[PDB]
Amino acid sequence: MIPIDDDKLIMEFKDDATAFDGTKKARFKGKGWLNAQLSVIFFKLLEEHGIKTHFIGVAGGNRLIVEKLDMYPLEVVVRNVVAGSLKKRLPLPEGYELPEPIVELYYKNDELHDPMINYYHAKVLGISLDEIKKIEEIALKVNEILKDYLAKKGIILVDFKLEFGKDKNGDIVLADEISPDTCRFWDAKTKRSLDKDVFRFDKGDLIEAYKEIYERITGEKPEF
Amino acid sequence: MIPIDDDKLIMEFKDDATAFDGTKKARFKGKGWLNAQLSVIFFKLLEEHGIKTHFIGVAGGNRLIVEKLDMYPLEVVVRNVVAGSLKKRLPLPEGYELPEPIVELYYKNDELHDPMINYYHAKVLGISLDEIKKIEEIALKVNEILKDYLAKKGIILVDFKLEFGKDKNGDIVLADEISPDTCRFWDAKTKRSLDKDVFRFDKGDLIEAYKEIYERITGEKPEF
Ligand SMILES: Cc1cn([C@H]2C[C@H](O)[C@@H](COP(=O)(O)OP(=O)(O)O)O2)c(=O)[nH]c1=O
Ligand SMILES: Cc1cn([C@H]2C[C@H](O)[C@@H](COP(=O)(O)OP(=O)(O)O)O2)c(=O)[nH]c1=O
Repeated sequence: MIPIDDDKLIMEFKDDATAFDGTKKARFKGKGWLNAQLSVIFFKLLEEHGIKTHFIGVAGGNRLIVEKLDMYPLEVVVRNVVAGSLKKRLPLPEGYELPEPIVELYYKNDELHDPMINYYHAKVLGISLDEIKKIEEIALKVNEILKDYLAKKGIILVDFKLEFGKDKNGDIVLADEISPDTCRFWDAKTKRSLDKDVFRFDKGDLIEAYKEIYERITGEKPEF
Repeated sequence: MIPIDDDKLIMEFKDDATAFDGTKKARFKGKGWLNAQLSVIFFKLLEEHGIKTHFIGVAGGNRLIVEKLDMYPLEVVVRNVVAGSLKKRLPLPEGYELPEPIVELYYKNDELHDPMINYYHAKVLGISLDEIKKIEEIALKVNEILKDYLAKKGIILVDFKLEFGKDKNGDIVLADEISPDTCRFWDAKTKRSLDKDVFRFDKGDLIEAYKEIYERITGEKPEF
């Protein structure tokens, strides 16, 4: 994030990785580039499907030109398969296939460590019920488009996180990024993680896993 | 809770008090009796206002006859003033007056320590959106009736917890108890706790505080 004018800014993807409220850190040469390219591909797929996103263009390498937005202080999580923190909320095992998608709202607040909230907390934070409902509707639509597109490539979309903001017309626009950092991707054949869980739980090689996704999505080996 | 037949059971209120997931325990001679009497008064007030509750009758002392129900595995929390765990979810101080009531759903599960959930988790637990909406509507109605009744007696209803079950007609019925154990009651004049927070945070004498509520509500000193 680095400003350009009133209408747009630069989003730069870095090689840095963090986990567990920032207590785990490492750097992976090439991750910024992979995450940038993959966000681009995802943003363009969603745009074709009529999802408003902040993507404007590529600013070479690890940099995207994105629309400026009044950002909602939310992380919006959609879950298809039980994994991560959902295991501490429902007595269901890792890999449990949900009967329908779960949407969870988290309040972006470092002091409180991003606690889960509901519609009522959101309202006190200044987000109307109508806004929340539009946000969840978009998230669920994004889920269908991504889940289908990836299943046709042997990838299970386990869960993912989105962020949103409001544009000058008061429309709700998909923001941040969509990448193996912010999604769980499982190989359909083997159930193995091809995402940030590789780094989180030391499941092998992060760069190999992200390359895997990139190759399996684009049909080409990453040039860098 | 001790069975009678298919239609009804006994709910006995004991002198035992627990806090902090059961790590804090103590006994207060007379608390069972106070909590029983106060639940009776609250249940009867709500019934007059058209709230369906499980209250059937008094079985002498600390015992109520209550209707048997298919219990939802929920604790339903309504909040008017910021206190307790809400302070860890919203960066708002103790005593902050909410612009409108907050309803929170907790999944009753000791293994998971009663985590907060939303409508989607509820659905996976087998509770339909329609049920959840009816449950919250009742809770918000209970809030208005109790808040008004108590304000007319110099008591601020800060927050409280309800439980619910389904009767043989599939109607949603208010269950468990309503007492200084399951509500925050503040003196309007002084802001002091007249509830289980006295025991939770060692704010003085629990029995005196509960007697206070009882005297201030009934207009009479507790006979036991
Ligand atoms: C809460 C949160 C989730 N996510 C993504 C990662 C996962 O794909 C999905 C669900 O995460 P979750 O299981 O809730 O948390 P954790 O990553 O700590 O196990 O949402 C983020 O990228 N950032 C966040 O701050
Ligand atoms: C979660 C929970 C709340 N409550 C009641 C007590 C309070 O009046 C209100 C809000 O409680 P809360 O502040 O969420 O938890 P704590 O009591 O740990 O501070 O709901 C219960 O009686 N039992 C429960 O298990």
